[PDB]
Amino acid sequence: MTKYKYTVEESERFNKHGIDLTVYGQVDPSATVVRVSVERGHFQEFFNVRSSYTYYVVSGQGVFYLNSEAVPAGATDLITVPPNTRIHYFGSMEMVLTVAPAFNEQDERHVRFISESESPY
Ligand SMILES: O=C(O)[C@H]1O[C@@H](n2ccc(=O)[nH]c2=O)[C@H](O)[C@@H]1O
Repeated sequence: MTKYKYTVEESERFNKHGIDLTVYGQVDPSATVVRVSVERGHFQEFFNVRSSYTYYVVSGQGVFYLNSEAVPAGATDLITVPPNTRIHYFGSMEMVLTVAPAFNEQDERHVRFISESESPY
């Protein structure tokens, strides 16, 4: 009766600001985990007033901008962003993203769009 396993086949998959998200549909107030695929960048800067965003880099290479500070990232790195921190990123990467507490779109705030030409990837 308890659902323990979530598949890609049953996930919601969509493009948001230049990334391809795989939202499995985990419901758990403590944290939600999703997959992020990015070819060139996340062409939008945002922050979340409540949740920390932790990106594990499965493969590829990129650069995060966290409150405008460049943070290079490569395969096997863990990028840990606290709440209320402006986030965008460029790169060609596959990532596993944890949002803790659970992701709630009402907690996220739009700062700006970013031109696709800004990404060096
Ligand atoms: O976190 C990110 O880099 C991007 O992915 C989005 N996201 C992240 C987790 C989640 O469960 N659902 C989402 O839609 C977030 O809004 C942002 O655009």
